[PDB]
Amino acid sequence: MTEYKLVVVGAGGVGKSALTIQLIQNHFVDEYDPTIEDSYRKQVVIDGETCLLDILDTAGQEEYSAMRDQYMRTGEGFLCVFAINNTKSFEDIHQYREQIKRVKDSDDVPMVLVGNKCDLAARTVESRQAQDLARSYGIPYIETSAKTRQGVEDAFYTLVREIRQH
Ligand SMILES: Nc1nc2c(ncn2[C@@H]2O[C@H](COP(=O)(O)OP(=O)(O)NP(=O)(O)O)[C@@H](O)[C@H]2O)c(=O)[nH]1
Ligand SMILES: [Mg+2]
Repeated sequence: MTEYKLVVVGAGGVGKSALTIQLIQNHFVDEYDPTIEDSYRKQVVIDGETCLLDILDTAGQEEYSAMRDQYMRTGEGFLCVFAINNTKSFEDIHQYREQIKRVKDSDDVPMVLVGNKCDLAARTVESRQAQDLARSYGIPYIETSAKTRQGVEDAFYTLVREIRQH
């Protein structure tokens, strides 16, 4: 069946794993558990199309400066996640987008910008801010909460539809 190779990238601690686990297992993991490299495969029906989502959960930590290219090279779509309460993670977004363009030798690659942790009150990254950025990249912006599950499916299905239009 149709398969979609998705990759979730972004700074450590932003909630990459929590988003992915909400999707696949429907439940919030509120604990410290740094990722090295995790892979998830689930069968789903998106807009009537039966398909297999092959998801690669990456490590936010520096030291995996090498195995970064390898996964960015085979991935068809990327969820670039930052945390709305972490300015640094938001700024690092540019850096991840560039590595993806470099590795795939392409300016337009299926991508979605994801502002996670929208359930928190202490917001340091305004929404219009992220929206302008997304607008200049020519990509969609979606705020999520792996905590309450808001916008989680939205984020993933949208990425899929972007790959579909590519
Ligand atoms: N309040 C709130 N906390 C969240 C949310 N998403 C993740 N977290 C919390 O943030 C911490 C890190 O989340 P995790 O998913 O492990 O982050 P990561 O980006 O995958 N880290 P790493 O890159 O090291 O693998 C956890 O304690 C988790 O519960 C969210 O939407 N809201
Ligand atoms: Mg993780």
